[PDB]
Amino acid sequence: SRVLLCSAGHSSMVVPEAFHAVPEGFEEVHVFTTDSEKFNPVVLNDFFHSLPNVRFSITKCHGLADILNERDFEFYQEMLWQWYLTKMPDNELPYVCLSGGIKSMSASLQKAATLFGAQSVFHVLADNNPRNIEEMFDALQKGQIHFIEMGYEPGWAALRRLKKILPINEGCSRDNFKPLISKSIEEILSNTGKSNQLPFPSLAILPPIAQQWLQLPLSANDGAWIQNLPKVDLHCHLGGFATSGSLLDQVRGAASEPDLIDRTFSPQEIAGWPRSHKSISLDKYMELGNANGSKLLKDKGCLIRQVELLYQSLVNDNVAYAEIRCSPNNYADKNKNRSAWVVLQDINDTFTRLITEAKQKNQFYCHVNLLVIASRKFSGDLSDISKHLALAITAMQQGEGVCRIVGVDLAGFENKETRASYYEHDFKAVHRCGLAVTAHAGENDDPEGIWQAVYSLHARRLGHALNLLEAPDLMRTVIERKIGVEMCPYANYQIKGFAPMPNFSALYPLKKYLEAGILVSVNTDNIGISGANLSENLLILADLCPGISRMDVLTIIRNSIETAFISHDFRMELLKFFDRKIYDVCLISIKN
Amino acid sequence: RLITEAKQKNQFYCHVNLLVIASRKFSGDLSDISKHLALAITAMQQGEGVCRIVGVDLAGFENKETRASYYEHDFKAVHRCGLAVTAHAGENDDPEGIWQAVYSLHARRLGHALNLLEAP
Amino acid sequence: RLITEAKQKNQFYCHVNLLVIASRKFSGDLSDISKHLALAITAMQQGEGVCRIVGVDLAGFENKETRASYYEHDFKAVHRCGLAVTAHAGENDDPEGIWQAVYSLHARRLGHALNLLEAPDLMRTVIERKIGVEMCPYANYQIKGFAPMPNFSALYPLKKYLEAGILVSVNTDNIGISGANLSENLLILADLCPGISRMDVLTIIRNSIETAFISHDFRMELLKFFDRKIYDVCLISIKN
Ligand SMILES: Nc1ncnc2c1ncn2[C@@H]1O[C@H](COP(=O)(O)OP(=O)(O)OP(=O)(O)O)[C@@H](O)[C@H]1O
Ligand SMILES: Nc1ncnc2c1ncn2[C@@H]1O[C@H](COP(=O)(O)OP(=O)(O)OP(=O)(O)O)[C@@H](O)[C@H]1O
Ligand SMILES: [Mg+2]
Ligand SMILES: [Mg+2]
Repeated sequence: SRVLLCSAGHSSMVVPEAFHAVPEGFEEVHVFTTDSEKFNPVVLNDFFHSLPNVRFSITKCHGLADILNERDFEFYQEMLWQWYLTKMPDNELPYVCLSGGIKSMSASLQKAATLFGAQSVFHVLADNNPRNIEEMFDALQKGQIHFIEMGYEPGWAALRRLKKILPINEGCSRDNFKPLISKSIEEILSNTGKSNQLPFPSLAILPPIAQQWLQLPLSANDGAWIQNLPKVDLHCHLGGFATSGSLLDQVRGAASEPDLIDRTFSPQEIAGWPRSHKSISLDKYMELGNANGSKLLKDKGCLIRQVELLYQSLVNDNVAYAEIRCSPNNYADKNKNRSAWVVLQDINDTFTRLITEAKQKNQFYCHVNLLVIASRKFSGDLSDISKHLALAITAMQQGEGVCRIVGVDLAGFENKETRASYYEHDFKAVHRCGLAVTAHAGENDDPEGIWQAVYSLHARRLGHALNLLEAPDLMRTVIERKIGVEMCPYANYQIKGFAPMPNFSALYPLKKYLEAGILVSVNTDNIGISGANLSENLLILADLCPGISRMDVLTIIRNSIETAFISHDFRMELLKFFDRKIYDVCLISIKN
Repeated sequence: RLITEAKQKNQFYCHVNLLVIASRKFSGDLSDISKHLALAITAMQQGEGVCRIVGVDLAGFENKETRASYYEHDFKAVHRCGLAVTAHAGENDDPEGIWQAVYSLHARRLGHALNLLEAP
Repeated sequence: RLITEAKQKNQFYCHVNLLVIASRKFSGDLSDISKHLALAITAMQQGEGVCRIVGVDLAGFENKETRASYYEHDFKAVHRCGLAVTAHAGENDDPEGIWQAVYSLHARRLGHALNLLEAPDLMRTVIERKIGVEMCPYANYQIKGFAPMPNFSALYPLKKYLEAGILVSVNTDNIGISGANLSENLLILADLCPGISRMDVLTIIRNSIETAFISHDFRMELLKFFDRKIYDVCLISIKN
C-alpha cells in the first residue's frame, strides 16, 4: 500500500517534502485540499507527472472556504473524515503529514489519524521555508529539511466498516452527517465501581474510544457483536432443543427404528412466538416439548442425532463452553437393553468424539460438560433420586475423557414430599464424592426453600429465583457466599411476564442483581420450545432491562465463567482464551 | 458368558451372583463406601444377564470406631433400591454392634458371628 | 474515631473490621461460646460506623472432643443473622474435622490448616467451594518448622497451594510474639517457599481481598483503590 495523506492549504511545496520523508519513495499520494483558490494544483501536477508509477489525486470540499463558522467547521470535519475513510488501504495503515493548512484542518486531520489509524503521523519543516522545487531540493541535499516524527499510531483498528455502511456520497449536502462517534464522546460521563467491574484485564489495553463504547448502553443493533462474542451457557436442557422445525424432522428421520416413533403428534403453536404477548404456565411449557424428550429419544439414533445437532448449534452460536443437563432415565428402556448408564455413556462418548474431532481440525470448539438432572417427582417414590445420584457418582469415576459429569440438578419438585429440606442424608454421599449441586428453586418457592438449598444442600448455583428482592437476607447470603444465579431471560420472560409485557408491570431484576453483585449468568433453558439461542437471549436484555451496558454483558460472561463447575487449571485456561477472544472481537467489532 | 456356555452343553453348572464389598479404610478418602454403594446401585440397572449384583458386603474391621451405628443415612438409598445387606462382623462382635446391624442396617445376613451364645 | 480522623485529613488509612472469637475454655461456663455468639449478633445491630463486626472465630483447642460436630444448632442462628464463620482448625486437624467445618459449620475461611496436601479430596472441595485459607508464614515457621529450619526438611505448602488454585491469604496472627509485621511475613517467602514470584504476591493480595468479609460495594471500591495503588507503586519501583 504505502499511501500518503496530506492537507494542502496556501502552501504547496510541503507535499514533495512529505513524499521525500520516506527513504524509498511513496506509491500512492492523495491530498485533501479546501475549495480556496490560493492552493495551486499546477505545482503538484508538474511534480507528480515526473513519476507516472505513483498515483496522485486531488479532492476539494464543495461549498467551504476559510472554515470560519461552526457549520463550516462541522461540514469540513465530516468531509475530511469521509475522504480519509475512502482512501484507507485495505490492510496497511497510511502515512499522514499535516504540516500544510491552518491549525483547524491540521487538528482535524490529527484527530482523524487517531480515530482511523495512521502508520506514521509526521510533520515536515525547514529553516528557510523553501518555496520552489530547487529550493527544497537543495535543502534536502544539504540536510536542512527536518522530518518531525511523533511516533507510530495504531489508531482504533475497527472503524472502516463505516465505509461499507456509508456509500461514496460524492454528491451530497450538509444533511448527510455521521455523528456516530461524537455521541459517545458526549456520553462519556453524561450519565463508582463500574470501571472496576472490568473483566478480562486485556480490555484495559483496548483503545479509549473502544473502552468508552463498552460503557454505552446496550442496543438492539448489536446482534453481530453479541454473536461474535464467545459465550458460556450453563442452563441448557438437552431434551428441549429439537422440539420442532427442520431439526426435529431430521432427528426423527435419523432414528434407527422409525416404525415405533410417533410422527403424528405435533405441539400447538403459540401466536407471537418467541415474544408471546400472553403468560404461559409451567405445565403448558413442559407439555410444549412433548414432541421431543423421553417418548422420542428412546432409540439410539434419535439421541445421537439430537446430541450432534445440539453441539452443532452450540458451535454455531460461538458458545465456547456449555453445561448440558440430560436425564438418562427418560431415554432408557430395558426392552433393548438400554439402561440409564448406557444412555449416559452414549451421550458422553458422542460429545467427547465430537469435541476431539473439532479440536483435531484446529477449528473453534465448544467444551461441553454434563449435569445429571435428578428430578425428585417420579411416581411418589424416591428410588429414582437414589438411582440418579448413584449413576452420577459412578459416571464421575470414568476419569479419562474430555466431556465429563460435573454435577447434579434438582428439579420437578413443589413442596412437602418434594421439598429439598429432607434429602441431605442422601446428599452427604454426593458431596463427599465431589459432585456439584444445582437447584431449580423457582416456581415462586418460599425464601426458606432457597435458604435450605443454599445451606442444607450446599448448592453452588440456583436456577432462576427471580424473587430475591423480597428477601434482603437471602440476597446478603447469596452475594456474600458467592453463590451463582442462572436465569433465562426468554424462558422466565414468557413464563412469568416482565416489561414490556402488556398488562404487566413487573420488571426483570437482572440489572438490580448485577448492581447488587449477584453472580448472575444468562442462559437459554430449552433452545427448542423457547425458539431462541444464546445470542438473542442476551440481546433481549436491551428491552427486558433497559439501561444495561455492554460492560454488563461482559460481566455476565465473566460470572458465567467463574461460577462454572470446572477444575481450577481448566478454568484458568478458559479465562485466558476467553479474554483473548473477547479482546480480538471487541477490537474488530467497533468497526460498525 | 461362562454360565451360558455351560448351559448350552446341557450339563451341571453353577449360577453365580455378585456382592460388592463396602470396604472400610479410614486412611483418607472416606467417600469410598459411598462410591461402592453407588457402584452397586448402578450395576442393578444392567437388568439382563444371568449373573447380576444382588447386594453389598460390610467388610473390614468392626471395632467400636467402625460400628454400623453411624451409616444408616447412606444405606437408606441402598435399601430403597432393593439390595440386600450382609454384615461381615467377625471378631470383637459386641452384642450392641450385631443388634445395630440387624435392626438399624436391616441386614439380612450376618458373617461369622460366633458369639451369639453369649446374648440370649 | 481513628478511621474517621484519618479520613478527614485525606491520607492513607487502614479500614478495619472486627471478629468475635468464640473460643473454648472447658474450665466451666460452657455457655461462653453461646454468649459470645449472642454478643456478636447484637453488636451487628449497630448499623452505622465505618468499623463493624463481620464474623466470628472458632479458636481454642481443636481436639476431637470439642470438634465442630456438636455446635450446628448453635451456629444456625449466627448463619441466619448474616455473620461469616472462620474456623481455626490448624492444630491436630483431622480431615473429618475440616470437612465438618467446611460443610456443617459453613465456614467461609479456614485458619492455617497446613495439612491439605495429604488429602486430595479435601483440597478439591476447598478449591471448588472457593473458601479461603489464612496462613501466617512466621507463626507456622516458628511453631511447626519448615525449611530452612535446621533438622526440618518439611516444605511449606504455600507454593503448592497457590499452584492448585486455592484462595490463600498471608497474615500475622500476632504481631507482638511473632515479632514480624505483614511486610516481613511476605518477605520471608523468599526462602520459606523458593521460586515464588512477585505476581504470586499480587495473587495473595487479590485472594485476601476476595475472601474478606466485606459488602460487595465496599469490596469493589477497595479493589479499584488497590488497583490504583498497586499500579503506582509498581511503576515507581520499576522506574527507580
Ligand atoms: N440351574 C441348574 N443348576 C444346577 N443343576 C441343574 C440346573 N438346571 C438343571 N440342572 C440339572 O443338570 C442336570 C443335567 O444333566 P442330565 O440332563 O443328564 O440329568 P441327570 O439325569 O440328573 O444326569 P446328570 O448326572 O448328568 O445330571 C439335570 O439333571 C438338571 O436337573
Ligand atoms: N480507605 C482507604 N485507605 C487507604 N487509602 C485509601 C483509602 N481510600 C482511598 N485511598 C486512597 O488514598 C489516596 C488519597 O490521596 P490522593 O487522592 O492524593 O491519591 P494519590 O495520587 O495516590 O496521592 P497520595 O500519596 O496522597 O495517596 C487515594 O489514592 C485513595 O485511592
Ligand atoms: Mg430449566
Ligand atoms: Mg490465630
